[PDB]
Formats: sequence, C-alpha cells, structure tokens
Amino acid sequence: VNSFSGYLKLTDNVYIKNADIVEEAKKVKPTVVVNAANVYLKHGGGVAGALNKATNNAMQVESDDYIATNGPLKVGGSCVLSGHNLAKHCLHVVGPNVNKGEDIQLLKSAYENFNQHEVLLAPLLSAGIFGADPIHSLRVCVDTVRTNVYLAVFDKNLYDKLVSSFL
Ligand SMILES: Cc1oc(C(N)=O)cc1S(=O)(=O)Nc1ccc(Br)c(C#N)c1
Repeated sequence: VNSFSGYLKLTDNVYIKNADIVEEAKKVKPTVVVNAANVYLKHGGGVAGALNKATNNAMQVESDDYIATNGPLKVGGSCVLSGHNLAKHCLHVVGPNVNKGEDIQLLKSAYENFNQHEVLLAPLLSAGIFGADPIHSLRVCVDTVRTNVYLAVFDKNLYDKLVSSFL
C-alpha cells in the first residue's frame, strides 16, 4: 500500500489521475517524481518549469552544476537528481521533442528509464509542447513500463480523452 489517491487503474501497473503533478508531488512527497526534461536540463516551461518554480529555482541550480560536470543527456536518457521539496528524487527523463525534429521511436527508450524505479509519479512524456500525440505516449508507457507508475494529467479535456480512448 502506497499514498497515491484518486487514480484510475489502467493496467496491473499503470494508474492515471486528473491532477497537477506539482500539487500531487507536494501532497504525496513520492520517492521519485519524473521531470519532462531536455538534454540541457534547461527548465523553462512545461512540467520542467513548473517543477523548477515549485523548488524556487533550486532544481535549475543543481541541474546547471550537473551539466557543467557531465555534459548534456541523450534524447531517450535520464539522470537522477534531488527531488528538493517535491520528492526524495527527481528522475529527469528526455523524451524526444517532435517540434525540434527528434525521432519519436526514442519515446520507448525514454520510458525504459522508469523501470529502474519501483514506484514513480510521472507526467506523460513527448506530449504537450514536445509535439507528439498523448494517446500514443500513454500507449508506449503502458507497453514499456513494468514498475508502478502514477500518471498525473493536468489537462481535464485531455485526461477524459485519454481514458475514453484507452484500449
Ligand atoms: C496540459 C497538457 O497538454 C498536453 C498536450 N499533448 O497537449 C499534455 C498536458 S499535461 O499538462 O497534463 N502533462 C504534460 C506532460 C508533459 C509536458 Br512536456 C507538458 C507540457 N507543456 C504537459
């Protein structure tokens, strides 16, 4: 038994809730929150900017030190950093950004990073301002992640569309 509440069961291991991932992280303080990162860990907008804002920019400060030491991530890759006030850890995962010309096949590789963690709070990857179809992202998630994933979908009209079209 874990502390996630109000989620709809999608599979044996995938759950989905119409909620704001930041407000969810603040309430649950999960072991792992996933950030929809870019390879530079530049948290301007989307989930990244919202998570970073909720950390009072501490996420960005830590991220800049990480990049200065290690260089950029790979598209499809990840790194584990602090969760600051939101979670024990933040798993920064780089899903391909369609609008930037990044290959969509890399979405499966991105979701494979989730399998290194028993339980995660996560957004959908590669959707929103990353430019790919959210129904597709949910399908890849369900077909790739084997650990327990709690998906927070803030967009009300999208949440309903994802549930109603889920096979
Ligand atoms: C409001 C919304 O729209 C879509 C869509 N395909 O239009 C997804 C979402 S989300 O907020 O619920 N989760 C989410 C996940 C990842 C990213 Br990156 C963003 C952004 N930026 C948002």
